[PDB]
Amino acid sequence: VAFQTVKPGNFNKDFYDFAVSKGFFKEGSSVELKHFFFAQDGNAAISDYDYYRYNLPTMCDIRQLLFVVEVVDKYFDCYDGGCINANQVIVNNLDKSAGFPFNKWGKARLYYDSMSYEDQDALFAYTKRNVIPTI
RNA sequence: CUGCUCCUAGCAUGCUACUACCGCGUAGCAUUUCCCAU
Repeated sequence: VAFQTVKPGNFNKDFYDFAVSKGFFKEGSSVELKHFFFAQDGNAAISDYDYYRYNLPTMCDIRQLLFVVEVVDKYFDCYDGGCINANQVIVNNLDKSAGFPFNKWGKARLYYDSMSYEDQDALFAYTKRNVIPTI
């Protein structure tokens, strides 16, 4: 089992000297430090995942829920959506990660380039008729 | 991961201005040559 940790930050003295020279950080002044790089020990990833225990099953009054969703639909009446093709897509910052499988071999740019437009069109059409669980 | 902004570099396009040459087109001015047999 892995045990991930978060190492502290790095200090930058010369700015601190330049600031304290101009009369800063004196006692009683209405300004100080309340933002730091907090350190994290070992078993912290699990103890953070444990906060999901606050999710509980819950019913909702179906009648007023239907009415409220009707009104909220009435809110969003000034836009437009629809299916597009792989050519019309726009992607920003492709050089970033991609999941559990696939994070070992390049980044999203690799898979984006490696597949033609017909590959993406077929993949999109496939999901409209199946279910693909992921991690 | 989405949105916003800065900066830099490159490209490409569009548009504007300037410079040169060209030819055209027009106008003006002026000249140079001047012709013969089967």
